[PDB]
Amino acid sequence: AAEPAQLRIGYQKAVSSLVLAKQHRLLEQRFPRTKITWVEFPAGPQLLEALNVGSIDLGGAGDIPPLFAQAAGADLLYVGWVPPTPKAETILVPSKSALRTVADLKGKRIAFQKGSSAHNLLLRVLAKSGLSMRDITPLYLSPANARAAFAAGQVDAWAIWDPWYSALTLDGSARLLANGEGLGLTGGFFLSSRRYATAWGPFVQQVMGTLNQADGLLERDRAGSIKTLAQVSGLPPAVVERTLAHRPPASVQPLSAQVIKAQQATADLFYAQRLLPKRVLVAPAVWRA
Repeated sequence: AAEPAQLRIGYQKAVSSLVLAKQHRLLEQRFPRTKITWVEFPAGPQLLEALNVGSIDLGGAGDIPPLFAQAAGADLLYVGWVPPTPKAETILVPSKSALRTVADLKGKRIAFQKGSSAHNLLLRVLAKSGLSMRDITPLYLSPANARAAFAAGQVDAWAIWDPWYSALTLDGSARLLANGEGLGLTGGFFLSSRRYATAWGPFVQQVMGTLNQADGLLERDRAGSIKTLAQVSGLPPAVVERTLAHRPPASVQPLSAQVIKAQQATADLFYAQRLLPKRVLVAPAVWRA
């Protein structure tokens, strides 16, 4: 049959591969009869609130945003899985700070996006030192607002991802306190409207196919990728370079059994810790073409 009239797809500037897909017009080249409209979000929870009201029909986010969206009653599907990039998920402290270990975060004001992958990174890191979310004071801030609070001396630590990690550690603004290595982080997801994925399954599968290829650009086209990403983000090439050093390959592919289980275990944890109101059931939201 047909392909859809339009694909309004959400993305985050942080995700170097989607930025490349956007600038290289990969989707437009693949689907000439479909109007492709990319819509940028500050982070994943923002992007999910838009999916829930229909502002987009497909978008990429961390493992946590969809859990918070499901908990609030969103009827989304998981349609693709993005392997994790644990070096790129970090707790930062101002470089001038006396904080040097995770234990030193007890009683401190920590900025992060609520319901983002950094919320789960913080939870899991703190728990290794016997701290919980109730032992720290959260400042729920978007990445730009958190960067400004950090610049202004208002936060003790900031849980955040690349490229803010690479940018601030390279310019001397911050020290790494902890990253996501060793936590068995899940990674992230492509989320869709249940109506759109039901109507246009093959098309969504083919979309994921093309985005799976875009990720390869960061390896197959290293130098070209750096200058383009530098150009687009306006970040220094050295910073962009550092962000690529932190990422193993991470192409979107189908959800595996172990990934679904990992995702339900995170839902169970967030509920157990009173960070979500409902227990969330992940499996009935999983889709495969």
